[PDB]
Amino acid sequence: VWKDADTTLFCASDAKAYETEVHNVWATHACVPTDPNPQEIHLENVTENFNMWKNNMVEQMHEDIISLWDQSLQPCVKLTGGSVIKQACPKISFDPIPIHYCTPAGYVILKCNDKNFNGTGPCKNVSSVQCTHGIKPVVSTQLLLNGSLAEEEIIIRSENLTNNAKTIIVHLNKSVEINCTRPSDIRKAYCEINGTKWNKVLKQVTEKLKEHFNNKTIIFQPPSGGDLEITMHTFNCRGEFFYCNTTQLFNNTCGCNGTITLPCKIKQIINMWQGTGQAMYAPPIDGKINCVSNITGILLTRDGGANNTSNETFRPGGGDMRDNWRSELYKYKVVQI
Ligand SMILES: CS(=O)(=O)N1CCC[C@H](C(=O)Nc2ccc(Cl)c(F)c2)C1
Ligand SMILES: *[C@@H]1O[C@H](CO)[C@@H](O)[C@H](O)[C@H]1NC(C)=O
Ligand SMILES: *[C@@H]1O[C@H](CO)[C@@H](O)[C@H](O)[C@H]1NC(C)=O
Ligand SMILES: *[C@@H]1O[C@H](CO)[C@@H](O)[C@H](O)[C@H]1NC(C)=O
Ligand SMILES: *[C@@H]1O[C@H](CO)[C@@H](O)[C@H](O)[C@H]1NC(C)=O
Ligand SMILES: *[C@@H]1O[C@H](CO)[C@@H](O)[C@H](O)[C@H]1NC(C)=O
Ligand SMILES: *[C@@H]1O[C@H](CO)[C@@H](O)[C@H](O)[C@H]1NC(C)=O
Ligand SMILES: *[C@@H]1O[C@H](CO)[C@@H](O)[C@H](O)[C@H]1NC(C)=O
Ligand SMILES: *[C@@H]1O[C@H](CO)[C@@H](O)[C@H](O)[C@H]1NC(C)=O
Ligand SMILES: *[C@@H]1O[C@H](CO)[C@@H](O)[C@H](O)[C@H]1NC(C)=O
Ligand SMILES: *[C@@H]1O[C@H](CO)[C@@H](O)[C@H](O)[C@H]1NC(C)=O
Repeated sequence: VWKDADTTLFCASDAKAYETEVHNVWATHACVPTDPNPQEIHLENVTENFNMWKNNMVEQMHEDIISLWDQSLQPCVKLTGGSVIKQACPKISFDPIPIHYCTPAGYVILKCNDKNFNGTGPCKNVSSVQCTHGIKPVVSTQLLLNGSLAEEEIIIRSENLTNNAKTIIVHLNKSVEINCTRPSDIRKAYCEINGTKWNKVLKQVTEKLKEHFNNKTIIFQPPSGGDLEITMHTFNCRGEFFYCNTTQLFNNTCGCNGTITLPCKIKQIINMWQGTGQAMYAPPIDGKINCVSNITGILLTRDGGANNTSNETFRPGGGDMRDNWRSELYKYKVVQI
């Protein structure tokens, strides 16, 4: 009694209308207040098919996050091509907030509750919703932060495991904490990670990929070329862009179960993930910067040519932030009634 049809969604959130936080301020006038009585109703004995890769819900989320960042973050010198802008860049307050996506009249969001759903194929436990759930728009590379965990075992999401061009999204079932600090060289910082927890999870991820890869041996080597943005766990902490060398995490060696410390730097000059170009920001806040986050997902790529070798090699990746969003909109699909 329905049909697949992509249209314009709208958004909702608990954005505090008094907070100056840029996500709050932008959500105070680009989104409607939250659904007071959310009503998730189940669809008895139904089966509909999902494809988290050919989902237009991301393409819409992408545009919003682009708008949020374009309105909010103030660079001292925005640059493009055949143009150079030189505005101001004061001290802000950054901290993502959950925003809910919603469907207008005549349409509805279908949700996939199969716990072991890989993102693609038929879904047996389908329930409809008027809006999604709170989704923090967190921008990052290699690791996915402050995300939603799985409800069973690790999941391997890829549009096509056969193609090495396609990225691999590893959905963890156990969040691993990351703790990054710049104490009172002002651009030097470090991230602390529990080696024990991590190596175990990584060992779990190893066997999970063996299953999908004919028991071949796997190796986690570091990135193979690219910009500093892509070869470093790039993210944002309280406004300041952090660049973290994850070489310790991606090794096949792991007395290596204490506290893994990763060296980081706060960069003022970055390569925008919108593609636009490069941008420069002010020094950091006069004090002690600190963010504690949950490692939820992992973003990997695989090298080709190994159809006659024994083992398989994966490197942490990213770049396209659509995968960051698609890591949250995988279970949703928009249908018109
Ligand atoms: C055009 S691009 O998509 O190939 N590519 C260009 C180079 C780097 C870009 C990027 O990832 N920037 C980026 C910036 C800030 C943060 Cl906090 C982050 F996590 C990432 C992506
Ligand atoms: C369907 O999903 C719901 C919500 O996640 C959960 O209670 C359970 O996994 C399933 N319930 C039934 C009756 O199949
Ligand atoms: C996901 O499940 C479908 C079956 O519904 C299967 O064809 C596909 O290969 C699976 N993909 C991965 C990455 O496991
Ligand atoms: C981190 O994960 C724990 C459970 O694993 C959860 O209770 C907590 O809210 C998460 N924190 C964030 C910031 O997502
Ligand atoms: C996570 O998944 C692995 C297999 O992928 C499983 O062995 C493990 O028990 C799971 N852990 C949790 C906390 O669900
Ligand atoms: C997966 O990728 C391979 C290699 O690029 C390609 O030849 C094949 O057609 C793809 N398979 C599917 C099912 O899309
Ligand atoms: C994070 O690390 C800082 C310094 O490395 C430490 O003072 C703080 O207690 C840590 N916080 C958590 C939640 O682990
Ligand atoms: C690592 O996690 C274990 C539990 O798996 C916990 O007992 C310990 O405090 C953690 N150690 C570090 C160094 O984070
Ligand atoms: C992988 O090896 C296990 C035994 O270690 C075997 O039971 C299973 O059939 C193999 N699977 C694949 C896909 O090769
Ligand atoms: C990360 O550190 C390792 C040594 O710990 C070094 O070999 C590597 O070049 C560093 N990564 C980058 C992107 O410079
Ligand atoms: C993740 O959430 C925690 C708690 O809400 C926050 O302290 C931290 O800054 C967040 N990390 C990122 C990268 O947004």
